[PDB]
Amino acid sequence: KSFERCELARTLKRLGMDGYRGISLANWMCLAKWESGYNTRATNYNAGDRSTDYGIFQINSRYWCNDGKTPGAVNACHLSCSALLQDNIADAVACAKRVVRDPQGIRAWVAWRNRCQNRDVRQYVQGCGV
Repeated sequence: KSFERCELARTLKRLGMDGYRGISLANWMCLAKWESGYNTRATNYNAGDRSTDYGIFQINSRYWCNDGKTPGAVNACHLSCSALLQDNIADAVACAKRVVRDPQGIRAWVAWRNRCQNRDVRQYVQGCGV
């Protein structure tokens, strides 16, 4: 499914993402926007390291979820990558929370560094009632 902007914003807020490890909801919105355009089925195969990015946050199979086909990979979120392709994003959120509990925090995603870091991200949550 493709979320509407404010629909996703409230969905993320209800899931406890607002200020999680110091990350504002607007930053999470900007991340989802640039990673998948708010789409839960988005996938990207990386031919170089044989990994795949899954779902709304485009989480990578090399370290975060298990898809059984990524060489020498681990599963830090302890989830089948299938859980990251559900319309209900609860599992994807729990995994994103896991990702930011690591040292880099929200910087784990290069897209956030490119499109959100040091940028005005207010626009992602304006008028959503969050």
